[PDB]
Amino acid sequence: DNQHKKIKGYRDLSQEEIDMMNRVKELGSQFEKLIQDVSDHLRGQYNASLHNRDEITRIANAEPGRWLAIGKTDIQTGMMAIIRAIAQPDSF
Amino acid sequence: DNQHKKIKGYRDLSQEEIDMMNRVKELGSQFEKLIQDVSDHLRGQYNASLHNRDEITRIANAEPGRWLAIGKTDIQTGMMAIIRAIAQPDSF
Amino acid sequence: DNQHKKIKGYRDLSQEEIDMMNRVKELGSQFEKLIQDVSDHLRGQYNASLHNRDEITRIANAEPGRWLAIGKTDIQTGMMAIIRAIAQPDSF
Amino acid sequence: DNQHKKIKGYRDLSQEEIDMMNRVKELGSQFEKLIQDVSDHLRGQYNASLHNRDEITRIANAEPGRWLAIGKTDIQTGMMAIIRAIAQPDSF
Amino acid sequence: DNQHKKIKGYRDLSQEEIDMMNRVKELGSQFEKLIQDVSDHLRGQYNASLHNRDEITRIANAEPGRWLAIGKTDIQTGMMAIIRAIAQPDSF
Amino acid sequence: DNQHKKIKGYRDLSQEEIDMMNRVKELGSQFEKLIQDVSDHLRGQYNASLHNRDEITRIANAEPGRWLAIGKTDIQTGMMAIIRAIAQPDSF
Repeated sequence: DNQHKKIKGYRDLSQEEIDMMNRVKELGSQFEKLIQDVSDHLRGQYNASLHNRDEITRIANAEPGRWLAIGKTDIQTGMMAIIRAIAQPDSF
Repeated sequence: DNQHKKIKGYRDLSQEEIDMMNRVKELGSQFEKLIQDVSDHLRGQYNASLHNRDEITRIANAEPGRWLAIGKTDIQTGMMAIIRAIAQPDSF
Repeated sequence: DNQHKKIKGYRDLSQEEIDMMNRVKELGSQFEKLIQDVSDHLRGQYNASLHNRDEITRIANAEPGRWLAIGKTDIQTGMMAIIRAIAQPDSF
Repeated sequence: DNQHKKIKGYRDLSQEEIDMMNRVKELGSQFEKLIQDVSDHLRGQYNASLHNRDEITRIANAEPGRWLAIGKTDIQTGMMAIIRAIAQPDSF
Repeated sequence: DNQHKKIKGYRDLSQEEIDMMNRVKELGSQFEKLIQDVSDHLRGQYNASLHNRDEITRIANAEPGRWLAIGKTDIQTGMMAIIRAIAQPDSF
Repeated sequence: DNQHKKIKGYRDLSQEEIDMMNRVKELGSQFEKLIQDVSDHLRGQYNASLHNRDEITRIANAEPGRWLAIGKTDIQTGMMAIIRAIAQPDSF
């Protein structure tokens, strides 16, 4: 109970602060859907491109999945930073 | 004219691809508004907290603006990665 | 009260989980002290090197403060990631 | 022998500089132990949670190992930056 | 046709701008070759070190491939940033 | 003297290893020149665009210098990672 007070640096937060943190998380959920949609497109692209070695080689050289992964991480890490700015913890 | 064909690795893109790239950019615009809103909150917080050295010191230790900045960069860099996954260029 | 339950994705945490999160934060505090110590060294180095244009130019080309800053951010962002691994939130 | 003088930008270092670089590396070793401990916890959590599909799905959605990995990289990259600030090389 | 005008924020570019963007991409190609060369060295090192458990353990602890991967990503992401600085898009 | 042996994790290196590390550093020097050239272009662009508020606002919204800075850091951090892969230190 009241876990936050047991965590170093965590401070009591206003409703306004929580609302903002929650908004960032909600916008992120919309990004997640987009990321899933891109993944779906890539999977279809690979399937449709089966038997075209030349296109398969192009997809492999492009590395689209790695790039989608790099992006997800970035969106997520960024969300955490905006949330940290709102939360303003007292620890390093 | 047709600048893209003058850029190494850039390839002709489908409408479907452009639509997706544009969607990422549009979602990012929504993040930009949120980022601006957080900045506004922080500015107000500083103003209201003027004359409370203790709170001003807390805000300074928290470094909220640096964190908002780190987040913007991350959201933006990530967007570029998702776009790269959609665009699939032919260059390293 | 019970702010966490008002935040999307946050889940009830065990004492064991909190202890671990707190340990990461404590180790980070030790890094903060080191970072401050390096900053102190750099400041002294600049002072002692005043009137040696050649050394001042060397420090400026090296960009030590930027590098210390890049490191602090990295240590901190990493701490957040380990904490996220321990906390295991239910949101993206 | 004297490899450093064969590496571009590397410069002769004071004992004080080496001591500081070594301290960062030693603190990092303490982080490594923590990272290993978190990994151990996660492995146990997965084992104990075997046969609870609902919990296994929760762990998978959380992606704790990816997050631990992101953190290790960050701690390590940051250490390198602090070390670079201490070492102050003469190369870009 | 004229895909760029269909992409949000993309703007007409001068030849001078394209030339610079292309130069960054060309320099990156040189990095790609180096990265491939390092990978080749690592593969040879592993082969030659087969049957020396002690050396194999050393390579594994070092994690050279992960580090090469982290570097490729960084070089590439950076290239994109320099290109963004040259291109100057009108979107977030 | 023999500083490297005084640094934790640093190991004796082959000429082949040093040559490769040096090559990465040399390629980086070429990137530095490009980065300086882009900076020069941006400065000229700002000068020539003085008295065109509309263009000045465009440059400011674009944030080209921040982006060049993000890129330099990335190129540099990446170089360090490739070098780490070649050097293979024995420390975390």
